[PDB]
Amino acid sequence: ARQVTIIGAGLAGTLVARLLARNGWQVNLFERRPDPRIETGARGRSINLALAERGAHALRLAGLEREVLAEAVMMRGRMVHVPGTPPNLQPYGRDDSEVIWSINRDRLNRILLDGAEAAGASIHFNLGLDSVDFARQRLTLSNVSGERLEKRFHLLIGADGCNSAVRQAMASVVDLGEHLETQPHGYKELQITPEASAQFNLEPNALHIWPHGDYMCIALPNLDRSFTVTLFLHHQSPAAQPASPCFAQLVDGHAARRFFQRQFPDLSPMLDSLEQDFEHHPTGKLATLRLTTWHVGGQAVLLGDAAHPMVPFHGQGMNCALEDAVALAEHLQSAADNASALAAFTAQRQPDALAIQAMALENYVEMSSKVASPTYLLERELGQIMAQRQPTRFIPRYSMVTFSRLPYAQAMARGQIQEQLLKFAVANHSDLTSINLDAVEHEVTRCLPPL
Ligand SMILES: Cc1cc2nc3c(=O)[nH]c(=O)nc-3n(C[C@H](O)[C@H](O)[C@H](O)COP(=O)(O)OP(=O)(O)OC[C@H]3O[C@@H](n4cnc5c(N)ncnc54)[C@H](O)[C@@H]3O)c2cc1C
Ligand SMILES: Nc1ccccc1C(=O)C[C@H](N)C(=O)O
Repeated sequence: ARQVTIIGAGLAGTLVARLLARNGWQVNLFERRPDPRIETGARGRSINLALAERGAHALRLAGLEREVLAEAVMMRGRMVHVPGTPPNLQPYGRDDSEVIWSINRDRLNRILLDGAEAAGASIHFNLGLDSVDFARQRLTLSNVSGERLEKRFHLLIGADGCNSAVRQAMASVVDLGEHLETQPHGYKELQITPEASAQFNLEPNALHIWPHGDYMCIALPNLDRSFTVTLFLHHQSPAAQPASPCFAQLVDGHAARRFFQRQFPDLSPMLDSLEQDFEHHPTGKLATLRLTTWHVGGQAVLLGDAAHPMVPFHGQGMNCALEDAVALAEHLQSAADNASALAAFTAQRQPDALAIQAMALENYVEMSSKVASPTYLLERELGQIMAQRQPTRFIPRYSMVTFSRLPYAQAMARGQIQEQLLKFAVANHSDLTSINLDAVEHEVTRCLPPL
């Protein structure tokens, strides 16, 4: 009676499992990793994520928001660390009282798994999808230890991440028209201990950034006052500058230390285990991957990172994946057949995914310049003034993405109109006093309707 098989008990897969099982679907969820709810003496290396209104609202629909927020650290603003000034807290939003939540990935995953099982989903861990035969609707799963399993499916949901095996298998039965846009930046995950964070008075209730042009660090807080730090830096040196910093040069921990002490002097002292973490934590790859479609008939569909890998510079990948899960469950529950459901899900979500993929790419330059043209600065100055005058019409794209549930595609479209307005108003002006705010405001209401 309405059967579904989900590959990937990650963020999207576990949430859609709950929503469907809730609705009376027979749900089986297969996961390559062990069950994180089985307590061990290990301590999780806390990947932590920014949870925004979008993501929170998706959890709210599933009745899990309260539980997740109880284990999330409130970030009331962005702490920018740049040389020559003390830490600069930029309160989020307008009233200076919007927030973003920092949630440990594993804690969130545990809560979602309990939610799925509570709803009736059956979860099987330590089983990795190897292949799919779409003519027989058969799956082949394996473990590096315990071995081989063949299973039929009725409907298959690929929630199996940026390297989706389901996506790989689908490419045969439909042209996905995939295009990968590789990212010159890699990333490295590092840690600040509770001890060091207190010693240097690092603010727990904020998102911290250390901008440095073509490379940067960010840090998100944990409940225990530790911070998870991410370094974004080129894999290799580029043609135009063959000796600029990159991972290729940082051949060991001592090299990494030299790099931090020079380029991030206030951060380095806080990274006690920099050498170890650097050598034992693998260097991550970033990329944007776009598909023309996310489903094969009514047989299988992709969502979350499986459907739309994006660069992490907007902190929205998880948020988008949770939104996807809600949308997929809604379509599966209102459709003439599964094929129509999957096509309608794709038509709804694919434009939104394209929009956040593009917006995330652009968000990099915003975070990490702190070298900005006076034109860019004047544009920002003007945009804040416009938001003040017309709070209902002019909403900074970042706020639309982060603090509202307006569809990504709409946020991009309005952001584009706002961008045009500002640039034409600011062009060939040295400063703000030459700008006629009245003329500019007139254009905001002309070109920008209320939501
Ligand atoms: C450095 C970095 C920082 C980020 N920061 C943020 C942020 O601040 N905010 C935000 O919203 N997003 C952030 N993201 C992105 C976010 O992590 C993802 O978009 C999100 O995890 C996608 O969720 P998902 O369910 O689609 O995929 P995943 O969470 O990756 O889950 C897929 C699940 O796939 C299982 N799986 C994989 N292959 C198989 C297989 N073959 N067989 C069975 N199971 C398999 C995976 O093991 C896992 O259990 C960040 C990403 C990176 C890299
Ligand atoms: N939270 C993150 C995690 C990892 C990488 C980037 C971010 C961000 O950039 C989010 C922030 N809202 C920003 O765009 O300025």
